[PDB]
Parts: sequence; structure tokens; C-alpha cells
Amino acid sequence: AEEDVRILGYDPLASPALLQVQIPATPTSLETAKRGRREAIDIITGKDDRVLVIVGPCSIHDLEAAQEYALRLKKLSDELKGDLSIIMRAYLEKPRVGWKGLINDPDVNNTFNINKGLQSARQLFVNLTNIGLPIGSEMLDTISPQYLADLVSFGAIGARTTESQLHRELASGLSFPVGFKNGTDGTLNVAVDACQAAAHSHHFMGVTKHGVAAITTTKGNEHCFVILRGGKGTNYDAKSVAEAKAQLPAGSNGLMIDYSHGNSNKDFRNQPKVNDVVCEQIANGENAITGVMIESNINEGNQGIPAEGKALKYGVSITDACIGWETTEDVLRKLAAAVRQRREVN
Amino acid sequence: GAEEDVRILGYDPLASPALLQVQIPATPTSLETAKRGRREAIDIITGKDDRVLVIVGPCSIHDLEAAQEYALRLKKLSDELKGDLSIIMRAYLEKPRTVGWKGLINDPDVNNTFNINKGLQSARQLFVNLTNIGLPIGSEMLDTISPQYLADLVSFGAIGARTTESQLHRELASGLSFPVGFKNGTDGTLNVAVDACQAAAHSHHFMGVTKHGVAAITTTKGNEHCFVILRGGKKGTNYDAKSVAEAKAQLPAGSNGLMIDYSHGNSNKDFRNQPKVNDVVCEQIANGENAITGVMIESNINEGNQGIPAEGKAGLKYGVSITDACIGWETTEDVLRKLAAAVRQRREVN
Ligand SMILES: N[C@@H](Cc1ccc(O)cc1)C(=O)O
Ligand SMILES: N[C@@H](Cc1ccc(O)cc1)C(=O)O
Ligand SMILES: [Mn+2]
Ligand SMILES: [Mn+2]
Repeated sequence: AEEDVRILGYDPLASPALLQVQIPATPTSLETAKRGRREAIDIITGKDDRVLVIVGPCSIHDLEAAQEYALRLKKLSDELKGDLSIIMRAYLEKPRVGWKGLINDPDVNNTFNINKGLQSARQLFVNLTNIGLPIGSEMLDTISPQYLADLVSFGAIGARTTESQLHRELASGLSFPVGFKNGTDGTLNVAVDACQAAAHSHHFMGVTKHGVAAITTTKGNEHCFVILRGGKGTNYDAKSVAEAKAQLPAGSNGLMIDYSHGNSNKDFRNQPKVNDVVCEQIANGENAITGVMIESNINEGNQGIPAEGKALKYGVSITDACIGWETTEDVLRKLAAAVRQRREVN
Repeated sequence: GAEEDVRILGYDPLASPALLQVQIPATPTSLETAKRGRREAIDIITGKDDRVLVIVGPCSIHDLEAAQEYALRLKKLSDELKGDLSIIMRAYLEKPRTVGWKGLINDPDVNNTFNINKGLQSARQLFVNLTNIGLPIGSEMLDTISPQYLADLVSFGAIGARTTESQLHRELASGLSFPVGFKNGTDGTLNVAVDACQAAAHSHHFMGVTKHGVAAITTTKGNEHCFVILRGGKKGTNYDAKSVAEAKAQLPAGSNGLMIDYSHGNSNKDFRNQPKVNDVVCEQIANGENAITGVMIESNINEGNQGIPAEGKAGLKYGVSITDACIGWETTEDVLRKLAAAVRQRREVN
């Protein structure tokens, strides 16, 4: 009998329940999460005319820098809350080459420690939600969300998994809105199909809170939407948006636009130009644009990890390039103005 | 309180991999055959062997008895063509949906109900039944849990077009005990499949399950037996001399040989195109194309496909797919004899 010839070992994993006791959610974390969800729901279904904003770092390698970022984001959020509902990006990895993410390599020293990773991720998420800021993250697989789901207001399925049956089944049992990205080829038919699929009940192999594989029956998720993110070209302009709307069946949730990634084509400086174009549409009465996504840090750009380890410029991304804090301020103020102007066209 | 499991109707218990592997024991012939298909696929894709690897059989197995019959014929044809073709039966369990049968694992009674436990039983009993006659099998690797129930029996695993980009499926592949084919993207380009073969070569840590059914961090070695499967897509069919040359142009140093799926995007919404694909491919091969080391074919006892009727399972035509349309046995046997001949020609040219 020949099995496990390419398995080096099975390493012990703390169960979700074990981590949920060890790093407990505060009342404020839990309330913050549920509020982010309600607000998101009202925006994507058209009941609120504010725009949903998912903004923050490409990924979080540094919990302390992330806390200092979050505080600025939260104060900005208090001021702009008439117009914008703000959820911080609390993403753990970048689509894989270079740094393997906070779950895999939380000490940013190219080793593995998935257990300490899940602890860091959970501690992060609690730290952020506890100051009253809702968070969003990528839904990576069927296991890790069980460690974190109590804290999350928004879940994303990346371009690379929108087609994946398992991620569509998973999205169908999650306790929050899920955005599906358009395919890496730059078409959205895959994200429309994901939304439809995810709206139905499925059965997938999940894990229970005690860390055992079990058959998991889902209810279906009515709060999935499509996220425009470019690809093979950019797709944030009015013609692209018109074609996107032409593909959504009646009763669709609103569209979200990502300013980064394929939309900014290899230059983070392009994010504010994406905002200008998206604001012009929203100002002019485009009610189908209900969300945006922005890769923002304290300081702009990105950096490689140098011979010296985790010790690295503070508040600078080690995955995708971000716009810096002051650009983010300008960018978000200008969006809120668009929002108010759309109100008056309406 | 916490707001979790709003959209979870429940959690049902699963027999563990090890429980199932005791309850449906593999025979010494099942285990030898699985090791043998592996060795042979390995030799072909890495160029130690000039036969062609053929993954051939139904789109999906909904009927164990009809597959068993299919298999008896395929094994007799294979005994006869073994100088030229290494044959592995498609023993696939699902098809990519948005209506339709949910597969053998989800819905083993083919009646729009769900019994996952009975389903993994049917799958594993099916793989034992097939491999027990000395026929090796391949299947799609769907997630990180199901393979743990069946991996002892598998010679070939496939990652479909819709998951080739998925990090989790690349990671899985890096720890599987057998060769893995990654299909090119639904857009008809293969960069995503080359990237996946590269990634799967490496060591990864993924969240899998032990043999006793508990989630564990599963550390892998890397899988040096991954290859690319050409299956068409939105750019067009890719089984022609030109497409293969553009394929070859993108393979990195160290890459294993190419497989050509005659079906799916390459049949272009018509199963009767698979013999035509074969001729075009058989022609390249016979004139000296050594970069084509594999083919994939959707084949059943009888041709075509069918919906599931109101009457249910009892209303089904025997030996006819309920998922993608397949060529019939007669036409498969022809396709495979011309294929075997192309391989013979190729030997002469070299
Ligand atoms: N047992 C599988 C490897 C595997 C698959 C899935 C899993 O969760 C763990 C381990 C093999 O020999 O190929
Ligand atoms: N607990 C998740 C649902 C879930 C995710 C993953 C899983 O394996 C089981 C169940 C939620 O509230 O969204
Ligand atoms: Mn990013
Ligand atoms: Mn098929």
C-alpha cells in the first residue's frame, strides 16, 4: 500500500474552539463585526446610498503598524460616516515567489508556524475590531475561516479562486457578505456564476469547532457580489461598468470596484486616478457602484525583505504597493463628496 | 453573543479515512495496480518511455455496474495495446456545475438527495472494484479531504481548469503520491497551468486531515511529476501543431511532457469531434512529435449523454453519461487503435 510518499508529516493544529477561548472576542469586537455586516448588507442591496469601502494594507505583516493605521482609519471613518461605510482590509497573504503570509510565516523569517500564524491572525482581528473598526479578509480555504469568522464583516474570494467549486460552496455558508473577483483574464462571467452558485445550499467538507472534518450543509448566501479588478484590460471606466451591469441578472447586488491590482496596472500611483474616474460616475448618478477597494498603508510603496530579518521600513508593505496615508485621506474625502453629489442627482 | 453559523444548517459526521480503508479494504491486486499505473505514467511523462499515456473513460461514474462493464472491455483492449499505450481509466466522481447531478459523493443514489458517507463508500468501492481487475484509475482531486479516502488506489490525479489557479489545489498536488495534470485555463491559455506545475514542485504546508479525521497541518515534499493538459477554451482549440509549438515555447527547463484532452474545450460542444482531434494529434505523433506524451478521452459504453428524468434513476439509458457527452465504445476502440499505430510510427522516425 503506497500513501504519503510526499507528506513529510502531519503537524498538530489547535482547534478553532481552542483558539476562540484562548484569544476571546470582546463585546466591542463582536458588535463591531455584526454592524459592519448590517451596513454592508444595506449598501449592496441598495437600501443605503453610502458607498462601502474596503481599505487598508495589501497584507498585514506587522500587528503594531496595523494598529496605528487602524486608529487613523477609524478617526477618518467617524468624520466620513455620513457618506462612506468603512471596513479595513485585514488580509493575511497576497496571491503567491516571496513572503508567504501571516498564517504560514508570522515571524517574517521564511519559516513555517501555522499555529502561531492562526493566533497572530486572530489576535490581529480582535485587536482591530476591538477599537470599533470592522474588518475584511480573503476566504482562503474551508478551515481557516472557522478560526476567524466571528470577527469578520466582509469576505473576499480572489480572482484565482472565483471559479473554484469549493470556494463557491464555502461562500454559501459564511455569516457575511462575500465579494467575488472577476477572473484573472478580466472577464466577469465567472464572478456572476459564483454569485449565483453561492446563493444556493451546498454540502462541503468543513471542520467543526473541535477540529474534526464533517459534512457541512449550508443555507445559501444572498449577499454575494462582484468585484471589478482588471486583468487581461482595466475595467473601472463607464463603458466597462456598463458592460458589467449588462451581465448581472435582475435582483443582483451592487458592484464593487478595486482600485488596485489589475485596475492600477503595476503602479500603485494609479489608484487615485481610478478614484477620479469612479467618483465622476458616482457623482453623475451611477447607483450600481456601491463599493470600492483600496490598498492603503501608513507609507507608500512596497519593499523586499532584506538579509537582516523582520528588522524593514515601518508602515511599508512587503507584498503589493499601497498608496500612503495622506493620499488615502484625499482619495476618501473626494469619494465622500461624490457620494453626496450622487444624492442630489438622485 | 457571537454571530457565527447563520448559514450553516448543520454539521454531519463523517467516517474517517482509516475507518473507510478498513471497511472497504483494497485487495493486493488493487494496491499493485495503483503502484504500476503510477510507475508507468511517470516513465512516459518524463521521457523514459515512448508509449503514450491515455486517461480514458466516462465524464463521471454514476453507475458502478456500468463502469465495471466498461472497465472489463478497457482492460482487455489495454492488454492488447500495452506495447504502445499505457491506459488509465477515468474514474471521475463529479462534473463542474449549476443545475445537474451533484456527483457520486454528494448524491450516490442519483435522486437529488444528499448522503456524503454513502457517497465516499460508493467512490472507494468503485475504485477498488476497478483496480482489482488490474486496471489503473485517475480522478479529479477536488479538495484536501476526499483524496485522503481514496489515494491508495489512484494512479493519476487531475486538477480541472476551474481550479488550476487555486493555491490550495496547487498545495495539495505537491503532496499527492502520484502524477498530477493541471488543465489550462478556461480562457484557453496555459500560463496558469505552467505556474501550477512550478508551484506544486515545491514544499507547502496545507490544512488537510489525518487518517483519523482531524484537521492537521500537512507538510509536503513537492511533486516533480506534474504536467500540463491542453483542453481548449475561449482562445480556441489547442490540439494542433501550431498550438503545441506555442505550448512547447512556454515550458520551463525541467518540464514533463504534454497531454491533450480531446474533449471539453477541444471538442467544442460536440463529442463527435473527439475522433477528429485524435487524427490531428495522431498525425503530429507519427511524424515525430515527442512532446505529446499523453491524451485524455471522454468515453462510455454507449455515446452521447442524457438528462435525469422525473422517473428518476430507473429511467436512465444504460451506459450513457449524465454529465458531458462521450464517444461510444466502438469509436473509442477505433480511436485507440489508430493512436497505438501513431506511437508505432513515432518509434520508427526516432
Ligand atoms: N494520502 C495522500 C496525501 C494526502 C491527501 C490529502 C490530505 O489531506 C492529506 C494527505 C497521498 O498519499 O497522496
Ligand atoms: N463559521 C463560519 C462558517 C464555516 C466556515 C468554515 C467551515 O468549515 C465551517 C463553517 C461562519 O460563521 O461564517
Ligand atoms: Mn494586494
Ligand atoms: Mn467531462
